[PDB]
Amino acid sequence: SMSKVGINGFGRIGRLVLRRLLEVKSNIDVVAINDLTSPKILAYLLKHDSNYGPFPWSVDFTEDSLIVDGKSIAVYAEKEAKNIPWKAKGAEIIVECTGFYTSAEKSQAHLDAGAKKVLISAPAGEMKTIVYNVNDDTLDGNDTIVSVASCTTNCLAPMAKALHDSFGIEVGTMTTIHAYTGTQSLVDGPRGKDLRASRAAAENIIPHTTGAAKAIGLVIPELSGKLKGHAQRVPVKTGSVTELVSILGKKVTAEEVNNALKQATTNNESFGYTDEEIVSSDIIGSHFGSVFDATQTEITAVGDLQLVKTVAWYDNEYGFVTQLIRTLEKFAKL
Amino acid sequence: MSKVGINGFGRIGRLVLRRLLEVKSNIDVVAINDLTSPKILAYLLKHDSNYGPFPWSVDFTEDSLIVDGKSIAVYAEKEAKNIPWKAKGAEIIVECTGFYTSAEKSQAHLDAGAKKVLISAPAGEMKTIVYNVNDDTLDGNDTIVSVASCTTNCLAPMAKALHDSFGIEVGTMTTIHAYTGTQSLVDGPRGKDLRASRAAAENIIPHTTGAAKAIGLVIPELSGKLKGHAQRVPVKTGSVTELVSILGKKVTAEEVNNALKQATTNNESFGYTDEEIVSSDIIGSHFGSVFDATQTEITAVGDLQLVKTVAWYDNEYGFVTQLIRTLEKFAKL
Amino acid sequence: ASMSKVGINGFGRIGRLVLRRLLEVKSNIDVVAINDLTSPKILAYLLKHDSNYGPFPWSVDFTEDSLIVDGKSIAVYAEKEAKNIPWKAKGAEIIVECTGFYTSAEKSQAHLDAGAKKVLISAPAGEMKTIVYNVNDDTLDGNDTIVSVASCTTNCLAPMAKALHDSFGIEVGTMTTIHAYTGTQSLVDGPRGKDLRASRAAAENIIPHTTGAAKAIGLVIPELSGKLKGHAQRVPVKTGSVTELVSILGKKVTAEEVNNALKQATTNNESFGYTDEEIVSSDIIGSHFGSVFDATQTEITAVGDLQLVKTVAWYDNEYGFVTQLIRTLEKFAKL
Amino acid sequence: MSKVGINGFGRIGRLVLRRLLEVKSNIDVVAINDLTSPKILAYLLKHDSNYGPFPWSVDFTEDSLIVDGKSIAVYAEKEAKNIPWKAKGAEIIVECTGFYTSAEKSQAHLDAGAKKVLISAPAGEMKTIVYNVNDDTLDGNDTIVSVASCTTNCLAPMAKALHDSFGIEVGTMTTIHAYTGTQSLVDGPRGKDLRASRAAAENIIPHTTGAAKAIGLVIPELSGKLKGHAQRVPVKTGSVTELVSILGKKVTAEEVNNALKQATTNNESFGYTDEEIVSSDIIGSHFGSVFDATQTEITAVGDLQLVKTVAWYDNEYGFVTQLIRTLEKFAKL
Ligand SMILES: NC(=O)c1ccc[n+]([C@@H]2O[C@H](COP(=O)([O-])OP(=O)(O)OC[C@H]3O[C@@H](n4cnc5c(N)ncnc54)[C@H](O)[C@@H]3O)[C@@H](O)[C@H]2O)c1
Ligand SMILES: NC(=O)c1ccc[n+]([C@@H]2O[C@H](COP(=O)([O-])OP(=O)(O)OC[C@H]3O[C@@H](n4cnc5c(N)ncnc54)[C@H](O)[C@@H]3O)[C@@H](O)[C@H]2O)c1
Ligand SMILES: NC(=O)c1ccc[n+]([C@@H]2O[C@H](COP(=O)([O-])OP(=O)(O)OC[C@H]3O[C@@H](n4cnc5c(N)ncnc54)[C@H](O)[C@@H]3O)[C@@H](O)[C@H]2O)c1
Ligand SMILES: NC(=O)c1ccc[n+]([C@@H]2O[C@H](COP(=O)([O-])OP(=O)(O)OC[C@H]3O[C@@H](n4cnc5c(N)ncnc54)[C@H](O)[C@@H]3O)[C@@H](O)[C@H]2O)c1
Repeated sequence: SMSKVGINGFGRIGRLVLRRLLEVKSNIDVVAINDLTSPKILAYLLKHDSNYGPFPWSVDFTEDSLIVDGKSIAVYAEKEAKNIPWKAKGAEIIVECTGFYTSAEKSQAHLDAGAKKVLISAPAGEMKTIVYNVNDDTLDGNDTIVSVASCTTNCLAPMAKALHDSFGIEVGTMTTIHAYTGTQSLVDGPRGKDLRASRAAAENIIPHTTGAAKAIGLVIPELSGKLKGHAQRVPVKTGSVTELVSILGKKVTAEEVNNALKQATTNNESFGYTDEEIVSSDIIGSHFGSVFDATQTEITAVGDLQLVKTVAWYDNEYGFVTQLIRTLEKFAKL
Repeated sequence: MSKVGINGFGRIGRLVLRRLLEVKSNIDVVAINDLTSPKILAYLLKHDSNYGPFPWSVDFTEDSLIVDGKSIAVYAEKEAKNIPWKAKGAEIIVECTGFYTSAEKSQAHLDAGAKKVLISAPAGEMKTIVYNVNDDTLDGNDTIVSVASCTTNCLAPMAKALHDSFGIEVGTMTTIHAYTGTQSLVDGPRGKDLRASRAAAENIIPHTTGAAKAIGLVIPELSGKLKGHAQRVPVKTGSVTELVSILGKKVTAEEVNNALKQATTNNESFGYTDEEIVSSDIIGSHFGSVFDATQTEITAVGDLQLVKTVAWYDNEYGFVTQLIRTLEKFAKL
Repeated sequence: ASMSKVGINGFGRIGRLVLRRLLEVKSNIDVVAINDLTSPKILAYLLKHDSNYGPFPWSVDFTEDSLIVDGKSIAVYAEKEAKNIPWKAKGAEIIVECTGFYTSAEKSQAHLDAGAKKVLISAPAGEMKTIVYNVNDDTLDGNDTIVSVASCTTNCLAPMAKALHDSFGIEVGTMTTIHAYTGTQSLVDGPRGKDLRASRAAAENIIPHTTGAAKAIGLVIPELSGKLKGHAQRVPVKTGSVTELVSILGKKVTAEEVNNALKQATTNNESFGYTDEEIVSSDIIGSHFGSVFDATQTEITAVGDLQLVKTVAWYDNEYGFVTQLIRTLEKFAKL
Repeated sequence: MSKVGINGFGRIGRLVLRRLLEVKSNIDVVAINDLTSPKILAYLLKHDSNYGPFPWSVDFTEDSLIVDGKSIAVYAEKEAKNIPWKAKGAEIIVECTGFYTSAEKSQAHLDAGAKKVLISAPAGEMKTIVYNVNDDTLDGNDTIVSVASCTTNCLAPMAKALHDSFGIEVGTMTTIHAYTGTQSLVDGPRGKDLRASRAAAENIIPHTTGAAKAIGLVIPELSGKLKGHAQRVPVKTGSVTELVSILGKKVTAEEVNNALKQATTNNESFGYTDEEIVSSDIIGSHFGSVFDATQTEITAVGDLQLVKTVAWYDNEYGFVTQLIRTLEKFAKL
């Protein structure tokens, strides 16, 4: 049940994709990587990680490859995906991690370069969009290009699904307090057209737009147009948290909300539970897409009116990557 | 009244003096009580990690600070009752230690010779003032009053404007808030509070606040209608409060923003921006709260509507401007 | 039939990491008691959740008077004064003194009054027997009762200094360590005893800081006694630090010759590592060495006969130092 | 020459304009070249994460900024040779991009119709000026010159003082330096430089710098006598330079301190402190360097002696004060 994989964009997500596949001893063989740099620099960045520490396997490079745990992985440096020589090592499924091919029409260039399927590590417009253990049963053997949405969608979606299923969500808004990422800036300076993105990320609370709630109907069709939200980007290197304020279809207590969620996390490798008073560094390295936090649940009620606040943590790097890999393994088998 | 003692010469305490002198007030700080030496209080007054060098000359002797040429006595009584407020003639005590946060406790200050107490924190069930929301509840008989928390001074003007314009029926707040001294630098015990034990500059840390819970003291019609909490994050000062409300009227973002723009007009306490600011831009603000029209969001499904409004606050210096606005008035009664 | 029962006094950053490392290495040493100033509940929470190293790798539960760690019960006491700790209840023999409040022989001998047999102090503690493992642990003997492992900084500096002095001679030197902030500092600007600089917000400043690592190096390397001075610059990283030594040596060297001597001193040495990779401080986090010499930073400045040599070593001032503490403890326990 | 253009409207570029306005310079900034829209440049000028709100008005058009009411043309030419400096008559270009740090490269601004270039960084073997150390060497016929680095502006006045008083025979420097835009926010490729590829706000990152090696361009008698390097650390601005020297005379610390105190007297570029300051206290400094008497250390064994001296610098605003001093003189020759 092998399938050969190529990684396009060996960055925070792309490097963690290899990390995780070796960690779970996946049957997937990673045979090629495409980025914009030398094998040398990619070896350095794979070996040493500011968030997750030394790579658990050996790493070397040659003039045109990485040698990871004694296995050779070709390195290419093609700016445009249609020029990547994917057939040279039979890379059949591309894990598209650059941020620059987030649509069907743009990821087509990997199929034109000779791959069979593309799994995109970000929202990619109206395409099949999977949160593993929420809607992965919609994957079938005709799918060629799919998205796993954002970290934030993988955090939000299981909480939202559980609340919808148990109580119905009539309307809600989300705020995620999110670690800073590579889309931001180190010192104040231009960052494309987003003004807030131009600002020094480790020195500010920065409001930030995200489509996690807005496009939740790709993942949970029943909640199409029922959710909005945004992010506040904050100075932590990884580890994030998602609050959702909802009007539910039934009146509830906090205990009742927590039981329902506990039930949804039972035998669920994607969605965990805590009643410990954890903080974001405690989620770093999580193997869940989302961890519901029963300690932060809140019911505000006056007469026939009730607001329900529910909160879940996520490691927007490694946690999300575990979800991406669950999805890759199923997408490779169909 | 024109003479002030400060108890607790901390982040708040020191900025009080700074603000008074900034506005050339005719209130004079004549005495300070804390736990340390005038050497160390001078060092900290002069050198501030958040606001840079003090704008006036500072010096010290063994029992005093010398600030812009004027002498301020320094005491170090553990217990407020021992403070000789009488010596230098201190009429009003700005209480900033965090340790006398009630009517009974701040009484010690009157016992030690001062007429009135303004507490820099929530302080139970007393007159609790957000200037430019409910400062006209203050009368000449009042002796001991609160200015609530930073978060209170952020939330109350926003809630006031929305409630007057539209009605708030119910809401929940989250403030994404700068770490403060009640937290820990490294992981280790901080009384009984598990989350306050964790390294503050390396974590997003959920935290209890009763700014929403106790909003009734400031806006009596909203009693029991709001709840909320904080997420404490690694910025040294500058914070932001989000309120999700159910309003008594359907609204657009543009309507919400114009009602707020209007409430902020010629309003010393409560400002407005439609610029794409971030937390560092609020550092040194002269408002208690700055409504950010860029973050307004209306989520509507039929007859159901969630309204998210967002306002920034310098939880240090912004809040202090309010404390000093209230102090200026309280000293005239 | 060697000493096998430990008590930890001060279950803090160092104290909790002592237990962690003992379990990691499958030590035959059993931690039977902990003394701190708090409830089992809070110590359990802190042990389970660590901002720097992540989730405890073993099970953690607690009762009203104990912790249960990997299924093994550990008594918890809360005695502010060491002389009242009831060490004899579970038979604690060696105390790992990690509070910071008992940094002398006079102070720490209170644990002996309290029923323990020996004390190992996780910090410099005046002129008592002071051990950097794999530098001068051969000086430790059966009669040693109270001993120090000096600081994180001493455990970083000493093996570099030892190699250099052995190979070339150190005539004189000055150290600066760029060091993670620690609990002795302040979160926000406010009083912190009488040290002015320690009053300043640690995660928002570069803060000069006095350390005796160099001053007191003679305790560990007798021939360098009074030959070194130094200080620290505390900076906003949570853990991971680096020590620079600038020396006048007794011989003209090249950078290559200094690197090869250092390489050789780090061979078959579990305490002292070597690197020639372009690493940064987060890469030293969780290191099992007390010191890692970095050949990339070596620098020889020479004008005629005047020569200055700068050598640089990383250290994880929490975990890496803890590994050294544990190496010394294991030895201590069997003398 | 009164008319200036800025290439690279970055941290240095923007603070150049801010400082010129602050000292009410007679220099007229007429044009700015960068890579982006006047809208984005306006936003960045208005709101500064390190120094707060811009003290003057800022607006924009599709091709200009309006700053304090004055129009500044905005161009977006990634090759300096195509920047149309002749349009508004920009004569002196303040070259702040990092991409033209050599005579051969900056020559392009002259080809593009300017008369002089002042580079905000080391630029090899050309006239390199640390103001109040070697500005006397600036010559009427110089058309391309350097102000070296931040670090060079810190080190040079301290080295000069020590060398003139005691003779510096050999020495080595380490600067513990705030992170800059040459580093990375998250771990990722940053050219060929491996350490620049690492998350700057989460690491101590050793970094090469020529400030010591190139010192001869500023203090010729010290050519080849110094070496050094930096450690980049998680502060947003404000840095400190340590120098360890063998001097030509035995000294005490008071002696070194006194000598340095004397060098700083009446010196707009080179300050002195004997207060226990930390890095945030240097932010917004108007000196190129502030010598710190509190950190001086003399280590002596027999006849050998090592002297450690230490100076703070605001690598952004402090350095820029030097750039401006140099610019004002350069404009008048
Ligand atoms: N928190 C997170 O970081 C996170 C979470 C979920 C999803 N994502 C998404 O995953 C994707 C990558 O995020 P990241 O944080 O890893 O970003 P990143 O900047 O760390 O990595 C991107 C990598 O792609 C390379 N690259 C850029 N353009 C390229 C091109 N044309 N061809 C080949 N390589 C190219 C870069 O050199 C870099 O190595 C983005 O879509 C992002 O939205 C990120
Ligand atoms: N920092 C904020 O964001 C903020 C905002 C609004 C309100 N407040 C409130 O203002 C008060 C002070 O907060 P802070 O951040 O200034 O705290 P802080 O810890 O900075 O300062 C407290 C000062 O009081 C001193 N102190 C402690 N116990 C004392 C006693 N018994 N007698 C005299 N001095 C004593 C300390 O030495 C210190 O200088 C608190 O009640 C807090 O809730 C803080
Ligand atoms: N980088 C480091 O953190 C480092 C490295 C080397 C050595 N050290 C040394 O190790 C010791 C501990 O450092 P730490 O960083 O773990 O400090 P910490 O403040 O994290 O831990 C101190 C612990 O001891 C407790 N404590 C304080 N006084 C007490 C008493 N009288 N009785 C019982 N418990 C008490 C505290 O509650 C806390 O749990 C200090 O001597 C320090 O110098 C620290
Ligand atoms: N601490 C410091 O930041 C510091 C101190 C002293 C000297 N310097 C030096 O000054 C120079 C600028 O540093 P900075 O920190 O301002 O950098 P920065 O990256 O903040 O600014 C660079 C600016 O130049 C622009 N730019 C890039 N390439 C360009 C091009 N080809 N044409 C036009 N504009 C371009 C960018 O968009 C940006 O606005 C560098 O040479 C640096 O070494 C920096």
